[PDB]
Amino acid sequence: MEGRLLLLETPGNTRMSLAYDEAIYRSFQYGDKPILRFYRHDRSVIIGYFQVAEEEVDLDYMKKNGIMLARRYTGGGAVYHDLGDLNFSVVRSSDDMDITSMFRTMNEAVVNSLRILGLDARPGELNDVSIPVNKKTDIMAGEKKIMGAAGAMRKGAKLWHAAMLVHTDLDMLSAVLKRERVANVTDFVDVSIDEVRNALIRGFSETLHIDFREDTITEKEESLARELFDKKYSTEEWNMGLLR
Repeated sequence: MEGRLLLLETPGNTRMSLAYDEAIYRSFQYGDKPILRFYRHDRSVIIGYFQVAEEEVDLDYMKKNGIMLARRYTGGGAVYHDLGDLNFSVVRSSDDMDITSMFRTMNEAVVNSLRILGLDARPGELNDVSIPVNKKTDIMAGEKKIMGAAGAMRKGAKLWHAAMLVHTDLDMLSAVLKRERVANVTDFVDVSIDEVRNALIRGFSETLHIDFREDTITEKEESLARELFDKKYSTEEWNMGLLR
């Protein structure tokens, strides 16, 4: 089976990057080719859909440090991204609403990918959605979280997306989110972000049985993305939850 590998990123605009994920997920039709997207953001805090920003992040210190606030479409908690974090998202056809198995399946593909790099990791084991590390959506190199993920599901389609800490600033990450339990892939093995990407293309290909081939977004996906940015992701009402 053939998939679309999208190397699509706007690191200088996190809000547009998130628009892209929502656009690709929302224009997907059951039966389409599965999509693996790789991207980075520059200094950004991304809060979950249901989160109150001021409760989750130090907004004053974000301004001061030129950190972008963005709200994403999925749930889950707040995360700091910079160019040392590799993001990737998967949108595929879905026959069920089994979100637990989606995470488990994607986590397996991650674990297999990291093995290629010589890094031993496992999905966390705890069901407690509010803890910093060791959740079933986290990937743990032993005691250290090296990756988090969130997901959404609807009739016909499912979205999973992750941020892996490759060479992120772990001190800013802790300061922004209002440290001892996170680590970088490079804390373990000497790899570049491109070697990590390549390991993940291979691990997801082998694990999911998909031949991912480089592709670009369609005009329909683009246009939806631009529309979502224009009407939603670029606004303060969306990002900060302001009413009017």
